[PDB]
Amino acid sequence: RQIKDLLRLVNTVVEVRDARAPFATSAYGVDFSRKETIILLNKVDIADEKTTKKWVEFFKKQGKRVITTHKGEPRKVLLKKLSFDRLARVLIVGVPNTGKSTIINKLKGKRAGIQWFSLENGVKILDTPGILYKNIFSEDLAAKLLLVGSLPVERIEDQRIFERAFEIFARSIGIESSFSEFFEDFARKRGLLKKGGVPDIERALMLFFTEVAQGKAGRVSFERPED
Ligand SMILES: Nc1nc2c(ncn2[C@@H]2O[C@H](COP(=O)(O)OP(=O)(O)OP(=O)(O)O)[C@@H](O)[C@H]2O)c(=O)[nH]1
Repeated sequence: RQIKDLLRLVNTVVEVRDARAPFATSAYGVDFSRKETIILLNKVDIADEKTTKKWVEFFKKQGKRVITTHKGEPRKVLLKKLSFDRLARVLIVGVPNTGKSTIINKLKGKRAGIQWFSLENGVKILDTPGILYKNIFSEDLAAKLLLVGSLPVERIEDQRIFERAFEIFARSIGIESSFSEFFEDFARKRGLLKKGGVPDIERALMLFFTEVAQGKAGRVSFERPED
């Protein structure tokens, strides 16, 4: 609804997704089939490269406008990829944490309610992204949204979502150890003890998933189009 308000102001939409989880970070629920929509697969720098290419092929086959990029990509390569039409008025949209502010700041640079900023060719872009929250009752979706850091650990109330997330992590990296062992070792290995000198698993989970989202646990993707 807040987002629906924002959509009446624009004709073009950039959906910023995480390349590691292009389905989980889709903007399902909100309708922008009336807009010109670009699927932007962000953070390819911390994603499994062959999985990224397979997502590109997949979205292409469905006749969708899709690009890939990351923080380090020069502004000029991003604009080149996006190739906005002359009359474009653009909304940057996505679920939390996918890199929407980072992209706006790149698009802005040293450039001057919600206000537009203009590219050198007149194209307008809202300076604030629309944040989409979507409905989560599948365990798998929660787990994937946790892995990309779109969903807070605080907001996870079932331990099986932590185990799902870890199963996805382990499988897609190589690990084969048990959940409980991994996180006991992780909590010691990181100095996370509670009263009595007992490993703080809660904190281990929070820190670990934070480091996974941040790409600090290896170049890893969490879903594949074959899945
Ligand atoms: N490795 C990597 N990290 C990125 C990339 N883009 C953004 N980030 C990081 O991801 C985190 C969140 O990015 P933001 O740009 O703040 O994303 P956002 O969508 O505006 O986040 P929300 O405000 O929660 O909706 C930050 O720590 C960024 O540094 C990327 O392309 N590669």
